[PDB]
Amino acid sequence: KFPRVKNWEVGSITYDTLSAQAQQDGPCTPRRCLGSLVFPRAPEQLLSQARDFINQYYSSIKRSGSQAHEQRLQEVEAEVAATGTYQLRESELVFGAKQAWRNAPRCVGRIQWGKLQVFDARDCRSAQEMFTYICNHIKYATNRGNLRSAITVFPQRCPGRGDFRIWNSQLVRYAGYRQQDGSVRGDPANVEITELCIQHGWTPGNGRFDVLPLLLQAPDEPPELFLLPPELVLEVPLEHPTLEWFAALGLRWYALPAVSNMLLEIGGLEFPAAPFSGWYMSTEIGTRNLCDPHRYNILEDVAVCMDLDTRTTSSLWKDKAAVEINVAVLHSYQLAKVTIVDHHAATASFMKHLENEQKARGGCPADWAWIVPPISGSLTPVFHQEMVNYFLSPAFRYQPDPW
Amino acid sequence: KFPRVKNWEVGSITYDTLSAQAQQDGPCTPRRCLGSLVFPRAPEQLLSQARDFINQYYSSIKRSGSQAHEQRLQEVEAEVAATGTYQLRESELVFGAKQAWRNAPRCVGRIQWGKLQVFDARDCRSAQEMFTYICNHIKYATNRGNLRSAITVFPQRCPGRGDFRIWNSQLVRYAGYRQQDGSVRGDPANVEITELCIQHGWTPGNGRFDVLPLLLQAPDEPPELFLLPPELVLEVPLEHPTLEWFAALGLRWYALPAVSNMLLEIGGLEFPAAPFSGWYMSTEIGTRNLCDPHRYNILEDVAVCMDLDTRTTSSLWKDKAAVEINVAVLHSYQLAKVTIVDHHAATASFMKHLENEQKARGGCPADWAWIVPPISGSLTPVFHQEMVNYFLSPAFRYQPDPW
Ligand code: HEM
Ligand code: HEM
Ligand SMILES: Cc1cc(N)nc2cc(-c3ccc(OCC4CC4)c(CN)c3)c(F)cc12
Ligand SMILES: Cc1cc(N)nc2cc(-c3ccc(OCC4CC4)c(CN)c3)c(F)cc12
Ligand SMILES: C[C@H](O)[C@H](O)[C@H]1CNc2nc(N)[nH]c(=O)c2N1
Ligand SMILES: C[C@H](O)[C@H](O)[C@H]1CNc2nc(N)[nH]c(=O)c2N1
Ligand SMILES: [Ca+2]
Ligand SMILES: [Ca+2]
Ligand SMILES: [Cl-]
Ligand SMILES: [Cl-]
Ligand SMILES: [Gd]
Ligand SMILES: [Gd]
Ligand SMILES: [Zn+2]
Repeated sequence: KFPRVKNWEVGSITYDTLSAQAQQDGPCTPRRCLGSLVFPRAPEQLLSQARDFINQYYSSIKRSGSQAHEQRLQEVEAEVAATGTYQLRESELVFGAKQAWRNAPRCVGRIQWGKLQVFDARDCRSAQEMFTYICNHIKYATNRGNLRSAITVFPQRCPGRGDFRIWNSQLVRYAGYRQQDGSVRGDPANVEITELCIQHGWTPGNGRFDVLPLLLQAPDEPPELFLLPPELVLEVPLEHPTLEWFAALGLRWYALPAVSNMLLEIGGLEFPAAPFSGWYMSTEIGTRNLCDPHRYNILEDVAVCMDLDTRTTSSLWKDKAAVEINVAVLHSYQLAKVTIVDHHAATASFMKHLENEQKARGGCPADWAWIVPPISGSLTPVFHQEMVNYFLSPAFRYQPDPW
Repeated sequence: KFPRVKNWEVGSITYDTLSAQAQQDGPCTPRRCLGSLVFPRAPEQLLSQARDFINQYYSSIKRSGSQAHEQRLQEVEAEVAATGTYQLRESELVFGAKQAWRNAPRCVGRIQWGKLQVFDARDCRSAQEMFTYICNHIKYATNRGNLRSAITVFPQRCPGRGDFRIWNSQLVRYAGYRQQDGSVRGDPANVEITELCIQHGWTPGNGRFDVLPLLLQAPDEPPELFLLPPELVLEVPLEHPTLEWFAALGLRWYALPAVSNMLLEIGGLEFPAAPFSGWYMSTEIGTRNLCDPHRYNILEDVAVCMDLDTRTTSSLWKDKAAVEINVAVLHSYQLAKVTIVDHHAATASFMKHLENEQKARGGCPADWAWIVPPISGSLTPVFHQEMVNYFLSPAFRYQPDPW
């Protein structure tokens, strides 16, 4: 029996048959669930992964068992036998990157998974060429505020050559300066890469919203520093529709969420550098980035300014300030004409995705704790949706920092 | 072997050594995590559970391997040889009820686990004595609004004999009625028990907050309809400290969360009727019971009265209206001098509970999805706390309905 999956809002019941195809194992056992953990830490093995991926490709174009399907499998087997590896066709790379997104359990934005611009950077040969690829990516995906999902796939990992790596966790990140108190000026999430940027010659600023340079690693080559063209880096000043003092906080966020530090794995091949981007869900900026105590931690300042009773928890000042901070983010992005999605629309679109995927594949790997927004969780429909978390391939994977 | 567990706000690491003692098996496997699922899924068997609970108990009182330890062991052995079951000492029962609460992974109020009033009703027979026990419980636990945690333990299941069952999921429940447009007046959660109360004699009200009668069932006998004395059921009319129209909405809730459909398991013994009660966390009332789409679903009503823009999700009218409902709840319980805890205080206390349990016994089973509040998740410290979920015994367990 496949796991019975219930929606408690409607009473509806599904069975996730797709989970039975999970390959790489997760961290849970019958003895103890570790779903809440942030991190769950060669010829023939490659071949079965490659074979399965090719089968996935030929299923997607409704040509399984075709002459071309058989021939591509034989073709991959021949290349793996001669070289120990193989090369994706362009069409398989596009398909692979979209499947990797489709398969990402913590992604609430996967309604969009079939609308992904795949930039093939596989013949990239230096950190300078990398930077040019990344600028094109940023330019295409920003699209002057009309954001478009993109992924740029740099060359796959191969024996006898180091990896392309982007040291930054996102293409656009604000600096975080370890101030000499032990405190931090800027984004505390980014003190480490801030430290490494300076160490590599970057003259640091002193604001709370200093865009970091990129540290780009070509294979067998220490990382190289590149400054983004400031006009490629679209940013949103934060104002509140009704709280006019909010603008005086001087809050900014950037338009493009572009994760650059995960590994893309497709049919056994690994792409350590394959930055990908979409558009923000506003709770990422409003609640996590600006209200996490270990981030910009502005919750109390806004609340004091709102004249809330911060002396007692029971006034719900924290919830009140946080809601208004999320309102400001959405208002400010809509005002700047920068794509943004609120957690209500995002989670409703995800409910549509689950329904599509149940039809399409008989299931959908989903990490409930990450799909539920960080505010107002049970006000969104995904709260009441039981979800099955499992690992499919192609996949985006966390990988160690390259230092 | 021992899961590493990290707090991401603080950066503190602990290891959960207690999860190694996981008596039973949960639903997760290496292939797939089912953490988000609400329902995961004699004679010598009795002995080994009974033996190990006795061992537990005598370990906890620092009388390990001692004199009364051996005597107790041979007592249960002989008891089960004689009868097929055995009897708990009244202190073992108290210890087993407290441990079962302490072990309940989804309970955020466990900082209180050592302060529980245990009412031994193991000498009960007929539903009329059940009703008196229950009413004493309600009366003792309400305590005119200064709520005190308590459990009443009715006779254990035994071979040959039926069971004591409280058909109601809770001692205090508002009716739910259907009409010729399919909707529900009152609490949609209780449409089933409302039909049963109606069928088994109860003449129904027609209000949104009609307190249901108690369907109490004696062994083998049908269940008898009992009405709770109105003066026993302390209710809180809901009003808002600054929104004067909120009171006119007619919202109310009851003081005593008293769950009456779970099965208490102690040392191989099973108590299919053992109602327990604490006090409410305000989000259980304001967010889940009043705002769930399948409960009272009042969010849009409140938002309309707050003159919010309800035709776009991005104004966050759901979030603003949810918070004010929770404020109303907190204000109304405080003003009425009824024990209530807000999700900030409650989650701050569970953090303390995690820290005490780390030192008391190596860990603490916790179900992140249920510990994290349904509003303002990441504003609470439990959000950033990794957790391990496993089943210890003694335990509270769900059980099939008596029908
Ligand atoms: C199009 C708009 C998108 C939205 C609104 C969105 C939203 C999100 C959110 C809210 C998270 C959780 C992050 C956190 O809470 O810190 C996430 C995770 C993630 N997203 Fe998306 N995303 C989008 C596009 C994409 C794209 C284009 C890709 C890749 C092609 C992607 C892949 C991922 C991955 C790999 C993760 C985390 C790892 C995992 O899923 O287990 N997302 N996304
Ligand atoms: C004293 C104040 C208490 C508070 C504030 C509290 C809070 C909560 C909350 C918020 C839940 C989650 C249920 C939901 O949100 O739907 C829960 C579940 C639960 N509570 Fe507590 N509770 C308290 C007392 C108690 C007591 C006295 C007992 C038993 C002696 C208990 C045992 C349980 C159990 C068994 C569950 C379900 C856990 C599971 O299914 O694994 N709690 N509690
Ligand atoms: C394309 C995209 C769009 C968006 N709107 N959002 C996104 C968020 C993440 C993301 C994934 C994991 C994360 O956390 C890493 C945990 C430590 C392992 C975070 C930061 N919380 C963000 C991501 F990859 C991609 C995103
Ligand atoms: C003593 C106590 C206090 C409190 N303050 N709260 C409590 C909540 C529950 C509880 C357990 C499981 C639940 O789940 C029901 C599944 C659908 C059948 C729910 C409702 N969500 C509540 C409970 F037992 C006891 C509680
Ligand atoms: C400890 C906990 O797992 C951790 O803070 C997670 C929980 N759920 C999350 N969910 C999302 N979407 N994003 C996050 O960063 C987190 N953080
Ligand atoms: C699907 C999911 O498991 C379900 O909605 C859970 C999630 N977390 C919860 N958390 C609490 N405290 N109470 C609940 O009823 C639930 N419901
Ligand atoms: Ca070739
Ligand atoms: Ca009709
Ligand atoms: Cl971000
Ligand atoms: Cl309740
Ligand atoms: Gd104003
Ligand atoms: Gd009005
Ligand atoms: Zn799990």
